[PDB]
Amino acid sequence: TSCNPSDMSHGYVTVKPRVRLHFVELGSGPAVCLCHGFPESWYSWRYQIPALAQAGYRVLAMDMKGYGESSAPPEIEEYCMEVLCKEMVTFLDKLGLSQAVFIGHDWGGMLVWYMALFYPERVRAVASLNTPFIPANPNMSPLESIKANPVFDYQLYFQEPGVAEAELEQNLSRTFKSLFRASDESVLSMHKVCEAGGLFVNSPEEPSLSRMVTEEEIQFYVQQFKKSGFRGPLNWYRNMERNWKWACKSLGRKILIPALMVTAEKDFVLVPQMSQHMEDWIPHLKRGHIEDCGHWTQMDKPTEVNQILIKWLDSD
Amino acid sequence: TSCNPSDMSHGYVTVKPRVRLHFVELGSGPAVCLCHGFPESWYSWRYQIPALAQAGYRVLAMDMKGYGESSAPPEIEEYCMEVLCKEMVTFLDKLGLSQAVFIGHDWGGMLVWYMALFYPERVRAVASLNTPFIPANPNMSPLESIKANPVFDYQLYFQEPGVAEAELEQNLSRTFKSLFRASDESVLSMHKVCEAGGLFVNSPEEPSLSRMVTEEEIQFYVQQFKKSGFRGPLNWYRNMERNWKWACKSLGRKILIPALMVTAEKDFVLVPQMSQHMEDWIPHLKRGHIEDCGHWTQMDKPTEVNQILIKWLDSD
Ligand SMILES: CCCCC/C=C/C=C1/C(=O)C=C[C@@H]1C/C=C/CCCC(=O)O
Ligand SMILES: CCCCC/C=C/C=C1/C(=O)C=C[C@@H]1C/C=C/CCCC(=O)O
Repeated sequence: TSCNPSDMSHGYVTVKPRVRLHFVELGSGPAVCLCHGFPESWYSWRYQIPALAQAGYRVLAMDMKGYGESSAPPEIEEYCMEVLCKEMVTFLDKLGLSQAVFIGHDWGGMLVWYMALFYPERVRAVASLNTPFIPANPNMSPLESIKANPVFDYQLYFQEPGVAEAELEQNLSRTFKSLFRASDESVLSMHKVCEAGGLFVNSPEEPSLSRMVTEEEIQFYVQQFKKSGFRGPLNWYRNMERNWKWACKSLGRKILIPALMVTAEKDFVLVPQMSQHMEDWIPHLKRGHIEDCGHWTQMDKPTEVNQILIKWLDSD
Repeated sequence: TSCNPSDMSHGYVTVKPRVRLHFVELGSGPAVCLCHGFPESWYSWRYQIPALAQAGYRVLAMDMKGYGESSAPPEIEEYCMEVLCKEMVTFLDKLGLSQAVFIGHDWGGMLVWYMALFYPERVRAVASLNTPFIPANPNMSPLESIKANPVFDYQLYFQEPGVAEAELEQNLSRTFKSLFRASDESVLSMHKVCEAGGLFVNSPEEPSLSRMVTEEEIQFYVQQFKKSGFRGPLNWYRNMERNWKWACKSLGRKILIPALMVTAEKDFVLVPQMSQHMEDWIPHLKRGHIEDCGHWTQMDKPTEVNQILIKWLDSD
């Protein structure tokens, strides 16, 4: 069902002087590049990697920039979509891949949509878990839309360098145990986070283990976030204006490659209806939907995700 | 094109607890595994890697065990063909590859033949540069046949641990410059070695650069061999009796998969006539022959090698 880390092939590509990307590689056939969200790991794909490899695909599961064994420079702007996307292009180039299928989740989903938008020639097909494609509005700056949405208040808590880092870094076991839970097991404070104290303030000093994860799984994440901590990961969130500026340069060009949007019923931040008018911009869009599935889609509902991904990969 | 190392994707697979194999990877398509000889590197395939990738192949060029970034344990028996082949099967297993084409040269070529003989289900097709397949004789150990050939005297000089190590390691740049030359430029001393005072008696202290290589190329080999020296590499030559016993367990089976033997006119050790009658063991054997080509085949005639390999890959 899953991956044992020391049993994988581990690859490293230098995409620029400062920066190498690590990834794990399994399988033969068309290249499928898996891109995780915040605050995750290649390992978040642990149930998909063997499944897609067995279905006849060559899987490359990334540590995204800021995570795991990939470099984690401290500057905020090293994590804007524009920089991350160019770097993913160089990654392909150095591997001698002219294209790959890109599949992302959360921030990885965002990334893959912008890859499809700006580098369609390098993207065979694109799929997102939970993250919709929303075209930028040149009259709506990002900070206004985020204030309108109360469940997005945690993104404001993430802006100030050092603040979310100190809470997240305080106790890594507690961090991951409090984050990685089914929606019904969650006690995260998302709505008035700065004023509440932080994300974890109404959550135990020793949380129980979610039914989704084992202690061993939790400890792999703990160990992975020792090397660089949370700064780079959090920087993904600190480029809103820059990313908005870059997206407005699309100037309504349309994604024409095959595309798959998978929504999760119980993701309370990336809610299904935020995807609702994607076919106005991607008319051939295909969809999948997973009941009883929270934010941590690949872990919560691995069987359903695998089924949806393999069916789509095999047809489009 | 050749290859620039820091522009490559580097892969690492742990084949057993304290043994990991390094490789470089380029291209999409059917997996082709390149296996170098003594005393070389993945970098000996520098001209084939991009040619083969451009031709539609996914190239994995290994550091073989003992070399470069791969593990180099000191024990002689870690480098017998039986141990080396089972590790390559495990390599494929961990990469999720049910098969690959195996292309070897010199000791790598010996390895690919044992892979094709003993693990044909994992070898889609096999190609060797210079190294013939020789059926083992269950009576005469090759001991006497090795003694019979004067140009294999260097192999006897390689037997005693530490002796050839000291000569080869004394001045790495002189080693590689003395080794890596077209056959017409060689001044290697191969017949009387144990007695006559080492491989390099006739070599200038500062040899000129063969027309086949640049200084920067030579220096890459120097840097590689600083990590683990010559003991692992030399251990490849120190398992003749074990290899002969393993090969006798083949009980005269044939190699039934697609196979290519490439001879080199001016290799004076792996002479072309040594491949005569290979088709009696290998029904689907194709052939290639390179004129004016010495032992360092990939480097001496890279254009002819590329053409020969690609044509055979595309047909068989
Ligand atoms: C900083 C961590 C980013 C992870 C984003 C959390 C996402 C999603 C969740 C759910 O979809 C369900 C629980 C978490 C947080 C949302 C909580 C809403 C209040 C809990 C409830 O009453 O259901
Ligand atoms: C032991 C280190 C590996 C060296 C294997 C050398 C292989 C092959 C050669 C040739 O095919 C041609 C030159 C080298 C060594 C053979 C030399 C014979 C004497 C040179 C001469 O003709 O005067």
